[PDB]
Amino acid sequence: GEIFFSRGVILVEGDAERFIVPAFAEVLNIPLDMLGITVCSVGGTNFTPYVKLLGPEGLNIPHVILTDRDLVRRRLINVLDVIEGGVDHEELDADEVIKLAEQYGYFVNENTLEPELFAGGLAEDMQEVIREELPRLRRETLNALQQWVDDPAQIDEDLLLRLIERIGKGRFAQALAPSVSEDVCPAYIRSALEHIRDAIALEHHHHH
Ligand SMILES: [Mg+2]
Ligand SMILES: [Pt+2]
Repeated sequence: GEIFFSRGVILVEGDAERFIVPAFAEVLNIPLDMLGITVCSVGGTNFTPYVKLLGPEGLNIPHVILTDRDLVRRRLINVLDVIEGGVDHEELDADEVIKLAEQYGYFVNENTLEPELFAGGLAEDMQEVIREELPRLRRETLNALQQWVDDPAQIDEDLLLRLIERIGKGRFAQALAPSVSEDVCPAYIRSALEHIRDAIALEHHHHH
């Protein structure tokens, strides 16, 4: 509904990106709402129906994709067949499919979002959210958490994501969003934000 009213669309996998990506946009001084850009969670990893809607045979709306490497090869061939149809992409290896897809604003993260943020400078703020959302954690789990903060290179990823999923991925990301800053922005998110910003700004510039 908002898609039909938007100048651009940022496609993301789930609720964590749905709230974290606009928070990074604001500290990058890229004002998504003022620019008419909507963030849309596809609720999974199937981006193809949305690329069909926004591609040249659909509404022809500038859009970007943020997705996790984890089979990302097939996921990206599925959208490249739409946005670059009908060219064969079957003979490309994964890294070739990935570097082609960046041309269309589709960007892959080599990690998953929350562990990257924990290791990449948001360790202590994520601890405070977890302890506020889960205030009766057993002492063993508190000790492991303090230990990850003291050495974000040593983290139990399964347990971290277990705690975040227990809080709720969307709820957790909203509570974390006020802490994000420009210098801890993951590269794939900065790339996607700049790509969609550039496309919308180029539209305005072409009025002369
Ligand atoms: Mg992601
Ligand atoms: Pt609890």
